[PDB]
Amino acid sequence: SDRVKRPMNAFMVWSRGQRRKMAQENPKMHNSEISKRLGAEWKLLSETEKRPFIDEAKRLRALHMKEHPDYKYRPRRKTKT
Repeated sequence: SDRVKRPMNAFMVWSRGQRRKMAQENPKMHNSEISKRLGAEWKLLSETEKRPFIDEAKRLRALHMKEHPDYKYRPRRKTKT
């Protein structure tokens, strides 16, 4: 499994994050029905839920740093080969 995890604005974040957390916690929702739910829930979005869009994104970026950094071609030698 090498599917990458990039930071994005609220809409995508809630789509990916909710799909992840809900699919694991309530297994039988994990497909198009989730997609239908989230779209509907988005239209009825309450401002209190606005903030976790951004916070969930912060965790997604944390998932990104859990992977190897952008460490590039060593100058001559690298003590982390």
